[PDB]
Amino acid sequence: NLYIQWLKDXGPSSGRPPPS
Repeated sequence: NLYIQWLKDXGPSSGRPPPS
């Protein structure tokens, strides 16, 4: 689950382009 900590940070908005 490397996307969980990516969804709580604001996804691609305040995070990073949809990674793997």
